[PDB]
Amino acid sequence: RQNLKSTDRAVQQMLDKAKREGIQTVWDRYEAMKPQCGFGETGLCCRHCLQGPCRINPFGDEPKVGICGATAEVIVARGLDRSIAAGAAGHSGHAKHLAHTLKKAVQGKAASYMIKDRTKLHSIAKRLGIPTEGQKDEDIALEVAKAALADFHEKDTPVLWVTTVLPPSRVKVLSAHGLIPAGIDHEIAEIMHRTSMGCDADAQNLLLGGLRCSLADLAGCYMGTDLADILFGTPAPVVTESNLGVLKADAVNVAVHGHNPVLSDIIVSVSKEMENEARAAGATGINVVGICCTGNEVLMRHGIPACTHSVSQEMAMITGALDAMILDYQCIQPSVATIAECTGTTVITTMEMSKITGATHVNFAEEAAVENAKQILRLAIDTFKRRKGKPVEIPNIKTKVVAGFSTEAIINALSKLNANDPLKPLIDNVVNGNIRGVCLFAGCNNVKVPQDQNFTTIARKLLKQNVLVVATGCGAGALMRHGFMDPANVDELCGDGLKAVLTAIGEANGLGGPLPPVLHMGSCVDNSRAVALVAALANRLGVDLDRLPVVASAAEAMHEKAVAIGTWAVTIGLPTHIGVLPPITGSLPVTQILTSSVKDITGGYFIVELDPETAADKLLAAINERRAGLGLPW
Amino acid sequence: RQNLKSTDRAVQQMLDKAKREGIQTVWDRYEAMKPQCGFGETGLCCRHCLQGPCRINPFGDEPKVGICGATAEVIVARGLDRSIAAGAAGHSGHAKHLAHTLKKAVQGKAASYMIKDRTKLHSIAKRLGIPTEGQKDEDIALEVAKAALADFHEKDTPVLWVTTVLPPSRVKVLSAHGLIPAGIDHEIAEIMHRTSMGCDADAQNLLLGGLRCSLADLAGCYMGTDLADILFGTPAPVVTESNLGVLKADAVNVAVHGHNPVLSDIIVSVSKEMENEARAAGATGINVVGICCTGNEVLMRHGIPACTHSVSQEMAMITGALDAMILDYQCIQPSVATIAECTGTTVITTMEMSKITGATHVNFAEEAAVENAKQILRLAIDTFKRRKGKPVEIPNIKTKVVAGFSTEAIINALSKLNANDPLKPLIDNVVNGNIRGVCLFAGCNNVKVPQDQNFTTIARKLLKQNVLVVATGCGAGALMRHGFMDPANVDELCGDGLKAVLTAIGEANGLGGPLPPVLHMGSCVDNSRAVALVAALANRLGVDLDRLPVVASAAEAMHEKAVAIGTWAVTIGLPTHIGVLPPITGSLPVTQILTSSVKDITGGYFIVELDPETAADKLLAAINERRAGLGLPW
Ligand code: SF4
Ligand code: SF4
Ligand code: FES
Ligand code: FES
Ligand SMILES: [Fe+2]
Ligand SMILES: [Fe+2]
Repeated sequence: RQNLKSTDRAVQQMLDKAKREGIQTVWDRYEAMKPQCGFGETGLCCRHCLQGPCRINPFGDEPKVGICGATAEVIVARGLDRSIAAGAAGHSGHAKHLAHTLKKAVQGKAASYMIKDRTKLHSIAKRLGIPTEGQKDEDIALEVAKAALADFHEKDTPVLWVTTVLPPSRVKVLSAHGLIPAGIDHEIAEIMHRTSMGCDADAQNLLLGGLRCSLADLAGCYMGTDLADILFGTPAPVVTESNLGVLKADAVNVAVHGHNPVLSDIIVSVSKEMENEARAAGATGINVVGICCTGNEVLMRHGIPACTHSVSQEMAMITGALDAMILDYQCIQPSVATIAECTGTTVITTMEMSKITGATHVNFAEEAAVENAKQILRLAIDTFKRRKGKPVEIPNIKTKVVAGFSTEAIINALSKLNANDPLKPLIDNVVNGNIRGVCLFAGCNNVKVPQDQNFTTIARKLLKQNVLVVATGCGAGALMRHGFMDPANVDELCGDGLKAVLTAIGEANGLGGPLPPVLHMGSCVDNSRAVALVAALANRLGVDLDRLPVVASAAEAMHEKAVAIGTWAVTIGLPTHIGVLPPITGSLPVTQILTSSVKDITGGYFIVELDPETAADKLLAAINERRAGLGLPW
Repeated sequence: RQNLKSTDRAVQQMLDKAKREGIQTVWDRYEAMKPQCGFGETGLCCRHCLQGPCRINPFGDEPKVGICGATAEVIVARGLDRSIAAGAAGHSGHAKHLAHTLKKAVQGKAASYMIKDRTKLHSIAKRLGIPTEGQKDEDIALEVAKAALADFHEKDTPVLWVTTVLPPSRVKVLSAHGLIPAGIDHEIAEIMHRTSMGCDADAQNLLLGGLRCSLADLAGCYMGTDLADILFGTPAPVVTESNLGVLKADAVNVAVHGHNPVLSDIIVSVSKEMENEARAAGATGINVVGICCTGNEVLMRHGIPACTHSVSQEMAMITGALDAMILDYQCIQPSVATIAECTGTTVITTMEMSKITGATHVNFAEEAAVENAKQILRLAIDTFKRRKGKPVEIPNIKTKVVAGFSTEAIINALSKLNANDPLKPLIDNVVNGNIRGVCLFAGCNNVKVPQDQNFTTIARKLLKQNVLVVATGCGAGALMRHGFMDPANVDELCGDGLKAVLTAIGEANGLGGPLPPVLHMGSCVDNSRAVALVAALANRLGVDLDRLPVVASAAEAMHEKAVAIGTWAVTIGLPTHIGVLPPITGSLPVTQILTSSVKDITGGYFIVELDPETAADKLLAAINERRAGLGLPW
C-alpha cells in the first residue's frame, strides 16, 4: 500500500517499480530500522566522551544520570545545540562558497561569473554601510564579499547579516539577552566547546547558546540569498512544471541536486550551448531538471522544472530515464550511488568535501566552470547513448507551478495596488479580515510521515481560513507537486477573502486571474526572504515581529538545517510548528523552555504537534491570538 | 574492593568514605550504566537527522545500513570526525580566550595582565615573521595577538600555528595530501557541515578531513601554550607535591579546576595578598591546590601542589576540607555541584559559556580580575568558617614531584653537557642505546580502566627498557601521584642506560642527583611542547618526524580533546597508542585506515590496545622499528 509511504502518485508508481525490480528504497531501509531506539528518540543518549555511551531511562529506575553527572536536561540540551550548530555549518558554508565565488569573479579570476543584479548589489551595500558613490561596481562587490567573509569571525562589529536585517527593536531585545552572534564560525565552535564533556551543564544557559547559534544560521541563510541574487539574478514570477513527468524519454535528462547555484546555474547555461552535441548523440536536447534546493534555485531564477524533492529523490532514478545526477552537497541520500548501479544513472560529485563512494567525481572549480560543466554533460550524453532502445517508465504526472516570489517580487506585485506604499494593501486586508495572517511552510519531508501529508493537510485548513501561505524548500516542493502553486486551484482551495485578495493582486499585475494559492519564496536559504518580508511589515507598522500574525511550520522536518531554521524562527519572535518529534521529550524542563518559557525571552515558541489537523488548529489559534493582541477581530 | 576502581590509595580511602556516607560517585554512576549500548560502543549509531536514530548491527541481519543509505564506514567516520572537531573547539577556544586577554593587556584594558616572558614574546614574533627591531614590546604583542586571532579564519596564509611549528618537509607531506588547515574555526565548521546528513559519504575523504581538523587542534594547543607562556612565564624546573594529602585541615583549601591560566594564575597571586584576611577568620592562610589542567598550569609555573585529577576529582570534596572549587571549563564532572550539597564545598563557575545548575556563578572579567578573585576567595573564607569544629578526613598521602620541563627547560638542562649543541647529548645517547627512544604519555583517566593502571604498567615496562618518558595532562597526573616524578625512585624504576643519562644531566645541573624518572611537560595544550622538542630533533637530524624513535600513548583516554590530540599525533608522524576503545570497531575499513593505511599518508598510525602489558610490547616494537630504520642497534 504505497499511499502509506507517499501521497504523491508519481512516487507511488515508482515504488511499485522498485519493488518488482528488487531495488531497496529509503522506505525499505526505514522498515528495516524498526523499532528505533527510544533513548535516541527522546534525546536521552550521550556519546560526547569515551566513558559513554550513556543513556537515561525516560521513566523507571537506573540509569538516571550520565556517568560524569550529566542530567537529562543537560544531555537533551547539548544534543540539540550540536544539531543547531551543524545546521548553521551547512547554511553558512554554502554562503561562504558564494562569497569566495563573488570575490573571484570581480578580481578577474572566474569570468563565468559576474554581477548580474546590480540593483541588489547596491541595495546590499547601502544596507551594510558600504559607500557606492563614485565607486566601480567591482570594487563595491569586493567590499560586499569581504564583509560577508568577515562575519564568520570576531571583529569590532557583531554579525551584520543579523543586525542589519532585523528591526532595531528586535536587535535590542536579542542584545539584552546576549543572543546576537559575534561571528558565524565563532558561534559554531563555541557550541561544540560548551557541549563537550565537563563544560556547560545548565539547561537554560545551553539553550541560550543555541538560540544565538541559530541566529548565526539565519545570517548564513540571508548571506546565501543575497550573494546568489547578486551573482545569478533576483527571482521574479515564472511559470514551469513539477513532478516526475517533467522527465523526457527522448532527451538527455540531467538532474541538479544539492544546494549551491554556483554549480547549478552554470549547468543550465552550458546545457543550452550543448544542444547540437546532444542531438548528434540521438537525443532531442538536454533536459535539465531540479531536485531539492539546487532545483529550487534554478526553478526560481530560470523556470527549470522540478523533478522531485527530499525523501522521494531515489524515485527519479527508478524511471530508467535519468542519465545524470549532478551533486554539490547537503540532503543527498548516499543510496543514490548504489541505486545507480541498477538504473544506469551517472552520479557525479563536484565538491571536495562531499564525495560518495562509487560515484564519479569531477572537481569543480569556478575558474574552470564552463569546461567542468561540459565534461559533466558529456558523461551524461554518453549515458543517454547507452540506453538507446531501452524502455523507460516515466509517470505521466506533472503539475503547473507559478513561482519566483522573492520579497522584491511580492512588493512589486503589491505596488500595482498602491505604488508609493506597497505593503499597505496587504496590511489593509489583514485588518479587514480578508487575510487572517501569514504562514510559512519550510523544511524537509521525513520518512516517518507519509510524504507531503502534513504540508497538504495543514495548508488546506489554513487556506480555507483565509491565511496567506508562503513556502520554501521541500515544503514548497510538496505544495507544488500537489497543485498548490497552480492559480487554477484558487477557487477550490481558498477562502473567499483570500481569493478576493489573490485575484485583485493578480489582475492588477495583468494576469487576468489570481496569484497562485501558495507563494513560492525559494530554497532553504531563501527562508531569509520571508524574514525580509516580515521585517519590512514590522518596520512599516512600528511593532516587533512577535506582535505580527505570522507563524511558521516545519511540518515534516528532517535535517539539522531544519532544526536550526525552526530555532531562529522562534528566536526572531514567531510561533513555530514542528511536525516530527525532535529529540527533546526525554526532558520536561527542556520541552517547557522551548514550547513555553522562551515566549518571555523572544516572544516566539515551538508548537510540537504530530497530528496535522491538530497542528492546523494550533497554528490558527496562534494567528488569532496575535490578531487579538493588535485589537483586530478574528 | 576499591583497588578495582582506582590504584591510588588516597582515592581508595575516599571511596570508602563516600560509600558509608551514601554519596554517589562516578564509579557508582558507571556501574548503574552497565551494560552499555553496544551500537554506541562500536560506533554504529547515527543521530544526525530526525529520521533517526539509526543503528547497524555489527554482525547478523538487518539493520545493515542507515535510513538515508549511510554505510557503517560512513557512520563511523562521521562520528569520529565530530569528536575531533569538538576537541579542536575546546583547545582552540582556550587559545582564543588567551589571545583576547593578551590584546586587552597591551591595550591598557586589563592591568592585572602583562608581558611576563619577553624572551618568549620575541621568539614567537620571529617565528611568525613579525618585525621586532625598533618596535615597542606592547606593539609586538599586539601583532602576535592579532596573528593568533587571524588563524581562526581563512586569509591569504594557512594556519601559521601549524606551518611555522613543523619542519618544512613535514609541512610538504601534509600539503601534498591537502591536510594543512585554512583556519581553525573554519575547519571545525567544515567538519560539522560535511558530516551532516546527505553530504560527505566516503570514508577515506571523511577521515582526511578529520586529520586536517586535528591539525587545527594542534594549532590551538600550540597557540595556547605560546600565549600562556608570554602572559604567565615559561616553566622551569620546580619541586612540589601531589595527591590529597596536600590539603590542610587548618587552612582555607581552594581548588582551581578546569583549564585556563587566565583564571588560575590570578587566584594564586591574590590568595597570597589575602593571607591576613584568612587568618582573621581562624585559618592559617589560603592553600591553593590544583585539579586537572588548570592545576597543571599553576604547578608548572609556580609549584602549586596538585590535589587530584580527572576521574577521581570528586574525592577531593569527600575529605570535607575543600572549602571552594573554582571552575573555568572542560573536564569538570557536573556531579560536583550536587556533591557540594553534602560536603559543604562552594563550587563557583566563572565563564559565561560554562555554568552548572546549583553552583554559584561569579562572572570573571579580565578587566576586573583582582576584584573578582577577592570576591571568590571571600566566599571560600566564609565556607571555611562554617566548618570550624568539624573533623575532616584528609588521607595523609602525598608524593614529591619535580616538574616544570618546558622544552626550553629541557634544552637548557641538556646545554650543561654541550653548550653550543644542546640536542646532541640526547641524540648521542639514543645512538649508543642508553636511551632507546621517547614516549609521551597524554590524556585522561577513564572510569572503564582502574585509575592509573595503564599509565603505570606501561611506563614501568618502558623505563626498564631505557625509554625516556615525558608526560602531560592527567597522564602526568597519574605518574606524579605514583612517584614517577620523584628522583629518589630512579634506581628502582629506570634501566641502567636511562639512569646513567638522567644522572649525568641532573648532576651537570647541580642537583647532585638525577632528573626524575618522567619529565612533566605540562597541561594538555602543552602536548604542543612535546611537538616543539620532536620538531627540533627532526630539524637537527635532517629527517622527518616519522623516522624518529618517538611514540605517544593516550593510555586511559576519555575526552573529545584526547581523540583530537591522538589524531594529530598520528598526522605529524607518530605511532600513537590508545588504551580505551574509540567508537570505530564497528567498521573494519575505518579501523584498517586508522591503524594501518594511514602510515602511507602521514607515517603515523594508531595502536588500539586495551591490555597494558601488550600495549607496552607494541610501543617498544614501534620504537625499535624506528631505530632499525635509522640503522641503529636495538
Ligand atoms: S559526557 Fe558524560 S554523559 Fe556524555 S558520554 Fe561522557 S560521561 Fe557519559
Ligand atoms: S543521517 Fe542517515 S543514518 Fe543518520 S540519522 Fe539521518 S537517516 Fe539515519
Ligand atoms: S542508546 Fe540508542 S541512541 Fe544511544
Ligand atoms: S542505539 Fe545506543 S548509542 Fe544509539
Ligand atoms: Fe535544502
Ligand atoms: Fe585538560
